[PDB]
Amino acid sequence: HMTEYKLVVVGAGGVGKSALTIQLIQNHFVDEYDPTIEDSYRKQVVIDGETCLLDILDTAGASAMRDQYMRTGEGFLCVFAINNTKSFEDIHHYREQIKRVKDSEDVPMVLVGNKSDLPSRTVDTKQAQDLARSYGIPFIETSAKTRQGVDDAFYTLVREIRKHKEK
Ligand SMILES: Nc1nc2c(ncn2[C@@H]2O[C@H](COP(=O)(O)OP(=O)(O)O)[C@@H](O)[C@H]2O)c(=O)[nH]1
Ligand SMILES: [Mg+2]
Repeated sequence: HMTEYKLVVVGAGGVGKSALTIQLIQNHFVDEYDPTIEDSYRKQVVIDGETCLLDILDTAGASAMRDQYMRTGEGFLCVFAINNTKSFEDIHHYREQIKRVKDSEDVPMVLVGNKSDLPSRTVDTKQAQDLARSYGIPFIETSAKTRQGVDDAFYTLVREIRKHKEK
């Protein structure tokens, strides 16, 4: 009685992959979550009248688990932090890896700019928009601290997966 959606959260160390994921599952902000825990979580959530069981891999480091989620994951959150220019620059590499594993430029994906609550961003919203536009994907700004944008990011990914394949 539910539809399963397999999601993978990727991006540089420190950007808030775990904090976003924990926020979605537990509705709290974690200051410090072991930066080495790579694991999968499950959330049941009704999105547009469909009961979804999200199977989410929170990636960490560099794994037999990750290989399978990369091959069989249906959508990707590609996360950078708006105060980490290098994490933004790194997106290209995460997107390239995903394209290669899928042999496709048409993979459900959302670009996520995290830590929107922090002052004096170094990556402007227009830089991120430019990048998401060239990739043909949505850009969503989040804060795992305030929860701004968190459900938006995950719901939008679910919708991008549907736009791409029957579920
Ligand atoms: N202020 C703020 N800090 C955050 C946010 N997201 C994560 N952090 C902090 O940034 C650090 C890295 O977060 P983490 O979730 O471990 O990153 P990961 O390596 O990508 O899983 C931790 O100290 C978090 O508390 C956010 O949206 N706002
Ligand atoms: Mg982590």
